[PDB]
Amino acid sequence: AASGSALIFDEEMSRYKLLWTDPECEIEVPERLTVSYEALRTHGLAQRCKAVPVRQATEQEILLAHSEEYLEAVKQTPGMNVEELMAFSKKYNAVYFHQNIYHCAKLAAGATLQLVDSVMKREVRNGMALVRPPGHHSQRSAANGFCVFNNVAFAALYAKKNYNLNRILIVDWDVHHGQGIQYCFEEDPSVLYFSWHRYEHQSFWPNLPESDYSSVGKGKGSGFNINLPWNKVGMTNSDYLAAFFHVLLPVAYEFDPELVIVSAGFDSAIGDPEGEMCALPEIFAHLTHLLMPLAAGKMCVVLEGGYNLTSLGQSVCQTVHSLLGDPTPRISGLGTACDSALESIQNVRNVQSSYWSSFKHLAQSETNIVWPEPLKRMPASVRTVVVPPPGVELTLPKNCQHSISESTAKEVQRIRDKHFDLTDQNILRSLGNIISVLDRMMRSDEVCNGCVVVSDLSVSVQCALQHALTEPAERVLVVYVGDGELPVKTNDGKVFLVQICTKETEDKCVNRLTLCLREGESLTAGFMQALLGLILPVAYEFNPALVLGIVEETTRLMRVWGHMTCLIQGLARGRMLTLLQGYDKDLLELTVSALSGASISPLGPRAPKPEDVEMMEKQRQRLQERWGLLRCTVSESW
Ligand SMILES: O=C(/C=C/C1CCN(CCc2c[nH]c3ccccc23)CC1)NO
Ligand SMILES: [K+]
Ligand SMILES: [K+]
Ligand SMILES: [Zn+2]
Repeated sequence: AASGSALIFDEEMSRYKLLWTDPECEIEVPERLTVSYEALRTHGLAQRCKAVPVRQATEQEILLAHSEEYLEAVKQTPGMNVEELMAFSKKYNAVYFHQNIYHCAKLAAGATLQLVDSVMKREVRNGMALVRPPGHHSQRSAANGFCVFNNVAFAALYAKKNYNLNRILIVDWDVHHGQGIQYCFEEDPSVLYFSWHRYEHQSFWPNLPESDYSSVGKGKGSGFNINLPWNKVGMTNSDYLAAFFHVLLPVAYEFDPELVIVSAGFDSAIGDPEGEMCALPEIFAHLTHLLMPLAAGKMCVVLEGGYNLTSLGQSVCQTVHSLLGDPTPRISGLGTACDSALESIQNVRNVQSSYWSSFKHLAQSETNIVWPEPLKRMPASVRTVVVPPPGVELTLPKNCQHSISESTAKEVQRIRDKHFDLTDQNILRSLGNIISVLDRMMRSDEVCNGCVVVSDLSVSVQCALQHALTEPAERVLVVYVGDGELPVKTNDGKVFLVQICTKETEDKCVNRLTLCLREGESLTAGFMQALLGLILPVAYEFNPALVLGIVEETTRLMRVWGHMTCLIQGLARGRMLTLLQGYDKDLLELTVSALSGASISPLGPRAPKPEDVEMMEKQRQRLQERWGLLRCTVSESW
């Protein structure tokens, strides 16, 4: 299986610049590229990536997405002086040409195909291309908004032609609408395009009616274009995350893309003078993370906009950090999306309900500037510690390890005399393992998470949980698959309990979330809809310091467990301790692999049972006043 992350860059693409005064264009500078690469070298991240040489896109390749007439006209700009280059630029909207921009445009294009080839040939798992000029505004016969050729559109057309790909997801988190991408794929159901963007009721550039949420595609491609307009500036992490949990991820995991291309503009980051949003660079570590379980991790990130040289550097690093699998930063202060965002989110969901099954219940009323420096993100010495049953030896990935000092062994006796009596001398070894693994996770940056196999649940959960609280871990999120009650108090706001059961259980308070999904064929799609639209939004607002996973000895969800384990590592900087009751070679192989940061096997695209969606929306109704990040409609005033 593939390993590593590509980084495609070349100082040559910084060798074109604006040559006359023009305040429309004054912001697109060469320094964007060199600041971004220098931030990656300063943080050690460039050195950790496979450097892949840039190349030129050939003439045949440029014609995948552009007309001969336009290619011929651009081919002439290297022969042009400054008067002639100004005359040529004035024919297009918000774009300047330079003697060397045709050259760099072919480099920005070829660099993107270089990235597509490395990911699709399994030479890396994923990667990023720092390129200039950007692409996503470019159109079949026109330059637009600093873009000459449509790099991201090339990538999808090229991956279609040369790899026989059926499904390609393009995620455009630039703050501008990528209308060139939309035009190119509006009739193509094989490319799903998602774009959020500053719209301000069409008063923001490019001022297009088609940038609105009602453009869903055309013809055989309706439902594979999703526009999410931001109609106010100042959008926050909670707005961006709400867009992902309630619009983008439900749609993306059902589409099941074979490859993910990101138009990564960081003008949607705090401090940018074009986007004027308020999302912290760290959010891009999570935007990247939430997409990495798609398509076996095959993700190509292509740089677009980004104009505040400082936020630019930090958001680039948070993205590459997540591409290399480093632990994600904790996001604090999350809650409800703002009213304008909830209106936009609500309006997209309703128009898209004709096309996607996560939104289909909406259609019938039967069931309807300075900010703090981000912290350091070091990968653990050993990422994952595993404790299988005694004497069982397994094939472990290179970043895992097996696990009792005397310090820890006195503690187990201390606990035993007080609260248990019990003498089963190996469930006493399990609690030695639980404690020594927990001590390694929290006291150290050298171990990240861990999995322990246990036999007695309630004693194991008690010590795991109590040893985590009195450590201290501010909050613990507990995720439990099974039935019966455990020794967990949801009393204070220090524990939140997700439970996945089979018998229906009336919930009382807003610090427990109980999902009784009907067993059968639709169990897999229902679990994913709950994971994306209930569990992740609450977990993210709760902001736990530790995640405790617990599986009862019972099979039915061996298909979904790796996705959850991967996604849930967006909480608590990845510190998650999983207790498996009983030995299952394959469930344990699967848990360790997701915890180790390996690739997740895709699910493929069978729609969930309506009884299950009724159950999940009753849970949203019951929790969204305490947990605002669950909201995907505007609330009604008194
Ligand atoms: O991020 C990007 C970059 C997109 C660009 C889009 C176009 N505006 C130009 C703004 C503008 C239009 N008329 C003006 C008059 C005076 C001053 C300024 C302007 C700049 C950025 N693409 O992804
Ligand atoms: K966008
Ligand atoms: K499309
Ligand atoms: Zn932009």
